[PDB]
Amino acid sequence: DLIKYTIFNSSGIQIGNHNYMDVG
Amino acid sequence: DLIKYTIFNSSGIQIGNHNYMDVG
Amino acid sequence: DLIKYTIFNSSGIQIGNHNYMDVG
Amino acid sequence: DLIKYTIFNSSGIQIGNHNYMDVG
Amino acid sequence: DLIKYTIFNSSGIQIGNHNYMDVG
Repeated sequence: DLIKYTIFNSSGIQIGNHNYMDVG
Repeated sequence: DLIKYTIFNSSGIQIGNHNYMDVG
Repeated sequence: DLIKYTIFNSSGIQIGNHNYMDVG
Repeated sequence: DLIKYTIFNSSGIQIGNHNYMDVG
Repeated sequence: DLIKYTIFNSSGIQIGNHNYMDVG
């Protein structure tokens, strides 16, 4: 119900449900 | 119900539901 | 019901539902 | 019901429902 | 119900449910 995220200086952020993401 | 995100300096941000995203 | 996002300096932002986005 | 977004300096912003967008 | 994350300086962040993400 409550989603909070704090990310500083990063890459390839996968924060979801049933998500597909490849890095290359 | 409540979605909050704080991201500084990043790439390839996948924050969703049933999303498809490839980086390359 | 409530969607809030704060992103500074980024690329390839996929924040949605059932979205398709490839970066390359 | 309430959608709020704050993005500074970015590209390829996909923030919608059932959207299709490829970057290349 | 309540998800909170604090990550500084990182890459390949996989914080979701039933997500698929490979780094290479």
